Amino acid sequence: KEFQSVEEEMQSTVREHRDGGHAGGIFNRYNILKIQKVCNKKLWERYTHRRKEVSEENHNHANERMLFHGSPFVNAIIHKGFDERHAYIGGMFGAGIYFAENSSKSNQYVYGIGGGTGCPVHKDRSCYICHRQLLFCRVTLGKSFLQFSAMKMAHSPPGHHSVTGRPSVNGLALAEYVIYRGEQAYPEYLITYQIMRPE
Ligand SMILES: O=c1nc[nH]c2ccccc12
Ligand SMILES: [Zn+2]
Repeated sequence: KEFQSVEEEMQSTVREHRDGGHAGGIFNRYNILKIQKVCNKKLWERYTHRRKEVSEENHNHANERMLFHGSPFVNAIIHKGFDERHAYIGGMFGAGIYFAENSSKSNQYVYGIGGGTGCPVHKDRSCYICHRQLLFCRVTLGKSFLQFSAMKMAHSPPGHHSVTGRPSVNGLALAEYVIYRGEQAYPEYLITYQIMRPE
């Protein structure tokens, strides 16, 4: 049930990408191989401690969401947690940690920025063979700053706890959520999957 709901979120949030599959590959669905719940007590406590602080600063509301994250460094994240020190000013919203509500958007980052050179074995961004991993995360957004265009931030805007990138004509196709403190996300589920060749 718990894993069926994670599988459903993974499958149902897939969208057709503007890049025609360049970064993440060509697919309409995934072959979900495994869903593992990450139980890291020290990371969970770091997350809940920050979540309580953010709630107190946001009218007793953490504004928590379950969001996807794609990265070549999922193993390091599950053990050491998210780390803003690995985030640099180059992204659309600057030096933050980025999440998506659409699994296929996070899938574009699994092998690096713009999909990098794809899977290590075949150097294929559309590899249907190699097993990929995504995280489905608990993310504390708190008072989230709504933004449409590029705004290179080092930290959350004054009085805020995150940035939400909203879709716009000359901007984003899909939403994205950005935190600037690693302790504001917990890597709750590790999903192992393949993208599937369209029928
Ligand atoms: O999951 C992500 N991993 C890195 N960059 C992103 C940018 C936007 C939305 C999601 C992501
Ligand atoms: Zn491959």
